[PDB]
Amino acid sequence: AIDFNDELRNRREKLAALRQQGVAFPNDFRRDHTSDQLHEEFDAKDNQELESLNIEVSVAGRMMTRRIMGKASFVTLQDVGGRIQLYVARDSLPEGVYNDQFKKWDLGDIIGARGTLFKTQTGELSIHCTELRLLTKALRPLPDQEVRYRQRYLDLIANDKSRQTFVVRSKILAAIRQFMVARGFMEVETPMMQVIPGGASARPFITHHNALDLDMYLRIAPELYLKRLVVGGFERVFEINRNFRNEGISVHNPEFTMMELYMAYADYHDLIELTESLFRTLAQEVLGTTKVTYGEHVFDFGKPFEKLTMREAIKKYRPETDMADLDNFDAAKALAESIGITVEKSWGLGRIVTEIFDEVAEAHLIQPTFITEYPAEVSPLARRNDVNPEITDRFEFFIGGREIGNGFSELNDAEDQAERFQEQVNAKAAGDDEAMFYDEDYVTALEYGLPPTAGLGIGIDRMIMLFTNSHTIRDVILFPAMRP
Amino acid sequence: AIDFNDELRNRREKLAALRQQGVAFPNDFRRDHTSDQLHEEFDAKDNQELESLNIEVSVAGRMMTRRIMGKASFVTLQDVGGRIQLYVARDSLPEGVYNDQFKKWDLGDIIGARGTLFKTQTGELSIHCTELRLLTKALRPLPDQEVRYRQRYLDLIANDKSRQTFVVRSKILAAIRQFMVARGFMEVETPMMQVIPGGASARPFITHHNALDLDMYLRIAPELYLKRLVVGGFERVFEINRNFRNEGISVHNPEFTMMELYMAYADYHDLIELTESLFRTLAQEVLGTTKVTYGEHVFDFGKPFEKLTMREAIKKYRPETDMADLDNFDAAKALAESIGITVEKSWGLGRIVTEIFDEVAEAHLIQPTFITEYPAEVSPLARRNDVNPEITDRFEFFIGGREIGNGFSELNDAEDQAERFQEQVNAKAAGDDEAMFYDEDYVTALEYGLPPTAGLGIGIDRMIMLFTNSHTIRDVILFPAMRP
Ligand SMILES: N[C@@H](CCCC[NH3+])C(=O)O
Ligand SMILES: N[C@@H](CCCC[NH3+])C(=O)O
Repeated sequence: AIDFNDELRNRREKLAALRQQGVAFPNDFRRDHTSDQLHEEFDAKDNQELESLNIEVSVAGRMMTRRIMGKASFVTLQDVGGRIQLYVARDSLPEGVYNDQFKKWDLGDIIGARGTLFKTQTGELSIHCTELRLLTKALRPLPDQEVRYRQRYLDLIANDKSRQTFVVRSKILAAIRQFMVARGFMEVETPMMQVIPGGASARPFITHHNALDLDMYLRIAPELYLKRLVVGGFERVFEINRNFRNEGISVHNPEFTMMELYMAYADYHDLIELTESLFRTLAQEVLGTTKVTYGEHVFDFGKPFEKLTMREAIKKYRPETDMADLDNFDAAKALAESIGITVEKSWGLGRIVTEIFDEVAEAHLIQPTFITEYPAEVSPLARRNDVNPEITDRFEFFIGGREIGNGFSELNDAEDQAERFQEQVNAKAAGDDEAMFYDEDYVTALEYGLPPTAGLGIGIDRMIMLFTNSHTIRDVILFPAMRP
Repeated sequence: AIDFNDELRNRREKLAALRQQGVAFPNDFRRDHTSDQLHEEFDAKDNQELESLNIEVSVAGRMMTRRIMGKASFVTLQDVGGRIQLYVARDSLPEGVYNDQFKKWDLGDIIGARGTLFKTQTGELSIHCTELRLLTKALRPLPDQEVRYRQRYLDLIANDKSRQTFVVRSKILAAIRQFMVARGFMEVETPMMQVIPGGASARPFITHHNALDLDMYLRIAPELYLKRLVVGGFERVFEINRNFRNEGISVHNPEFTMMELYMAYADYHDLIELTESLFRTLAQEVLGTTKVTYGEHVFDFGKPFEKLTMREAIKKYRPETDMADLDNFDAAKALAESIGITVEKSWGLGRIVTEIFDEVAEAHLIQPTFITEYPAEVSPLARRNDVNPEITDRFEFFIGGREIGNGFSELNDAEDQAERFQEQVNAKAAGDDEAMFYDEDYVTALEYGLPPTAGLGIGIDRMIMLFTNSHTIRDVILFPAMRP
């Protein structure tokens, strides 16, 4: 209780002493090795080898543990690559350093060490220090469960598993890029600020551009811009970046990372194949196996995902459903309301059926699953099905009961797109706050001619969860949006 | 004039006919080669070789030119990789296709072709088509100078040089990532929406989070978050993404791409070296040479950048300056005002001197140049110089008379950081609308201990300009913010 306030006072006082001696915060020590490198190269060597090799190295990091035993001490130093042992002895260091400096430092302090590699009696790799310095005085001791999110730096210092999660996120993004580029896709950057938001249905964030006296929107999706690029001739493009949806912070984050990709002369079937390869590749290359453990489940990304139509999923998860009800507006509305769905005045049959699917099946799609036949009403940007114009060549895919991706054969029929935008404008007029805005320039782009194309959006944060056994999106986002 | 309205009517009518025949917009044709691949592999082969090799391929793209000559025609097809010639003959295609379909198509139409490779009498690589299809009817004919920005898709269809510019941008970003990762840097993602904006000085964009009834800011820089990651132990991190500054759209874009990188146990000198290697590497790997032509200049990224202190730059570009004036507030204010700078009440000597440097020297820094010794007043996040506390270990670097990067040894002195934040709060109270907000959590992070570190921000859009001979930032941003 009070012992903490003493740690603080003690560290301040030690800092005051440093200031009196000269420059309290230097920037001069240079390391030439991180712990992981030392382990990779030297863990397999016994003390006899290291003795003859006589390898001197320099490391730096946070002093995590210290056991002072008179004339000698043992320190665990934690850097970007993990931890390495330091053997700190009075007579190995320059005169006075051990007793007048080292012993006065505190756990949490950033230190630098140079010395010779060897192995302890316990067989651990260690550095027999010949030089040791205090680089940064830590004014605070080493560290609900919200603290992890409000002070992620404390989470990263303390928890090896949190660190590994974020290192894996970076490995996954790099591997996605490598996967995409190998398939001839080119990464592009489209606006975050848009005059007309689109490419999805969501309440947007609005901001005022002080200069051009205009109201701008943070993007809910880059879709309409990416398809303009395909019209332009960039027939294989992808973008990995944020979308912003003014929903709630219900562990949901207002901003999240999405990858969208478009490939001309392909349909949704090609996206299905690409999705399966991507997951199999990521699992194999990043995790070492195609069988991934997530909670109480195992996902085999080496086997094809399940494929069901939206109606098959509804029937499978609410077997008592009279499927004929989904063909009649009144019946579908009644069914929807009976399962707790508030049916808005603007909704049509296709929207109601989709909402029923969400309520009924989504949570149960645990194993990787593609759900096809999304109604036209809820897919204003998707190609109509040749046989039944009321459904589109669109799928969403789910893993662990969450939506991971959304893909479709793109609507390249400009006149149809205009009509569908108009319907969305009518829906907003009828109360649909999330309906799409009419985008004339986008229609114009389609009039110049969009090649037949397939596009896919994949929630990167959700994907990261599945590969790191995280069960809240907040565990894979470095700095989650936190309530004040 | 009226001939355009006829093109439109004609294309609509042809589309109407397509609709009557069946599905006007199919998604079925699959290609197996792009033009660039065909050229790479087959340009060096003469007609004798191609005749015996008898290689059949499938391509698809926009019909750019067509010369109909009775029973045979020549078409230029433009895809993602460039252009390839098609030889379209009545008797080579299935019955009726040539006369009843092909001849009725229009330039701009997206078409698919399968056929055998050969070389024309002119020595050009061409495809003797055996199958040809209309994939997408173009309802509009092929395309101030603002149109390029308002309809970038038209710019990309029409101008090979615009395309190449954006292909190079993507190559540069990929090469930057490859350069960074090779040096042990890990790419991370920090928030675009922040409760407290910081890491730079600029008027921000504000947006309301409908849910959490809170006002949020689009980030002006990710700096404060990235340094929290270094405290956390991610000692080599970088982020490449947008910043948003509510300035003007004076060809300046409200949102732009920046790379920020941080490396612990390094100072600004290491950033200088990294900057030089990065540019030399990018030029060599992407452009094929270290000597880069930009406008009327040539930049040799194979030779060290020039290095001048801020004062040396002022003296060099306004030689008549009595340098002693920069040591006296009144004198400096008078000097500043005499060159047209409006000196605000909140400004101190360091700010005035920096403003003088901007007015006097910035535009003249054509050859790659580092400018050191930035005053403390204008560098609230930078490490103080050991000898003179009123300047910081900070530099900015310029090329082509524009600021390309900003880097410094990081301030890891928590108590100093708090004081400097307080000064920034005072500056805002005194009228500085762009002054930094006090960030308590950031100070707390520094109290846990930030290793000595060097950080650098590089304007990616400006960098792209220098490598593509573009002279407005709008030429390297796919969809520039355009006035309504
Ligand atoms: N824009 C979609 C992803 C791409 C769908 C195919 N065009 C979304 O935000 O869900
Ligand atoms: N945050 C700086 C770049 C990094 C400077 C070094 N910490 C900027 O926006 O200019």
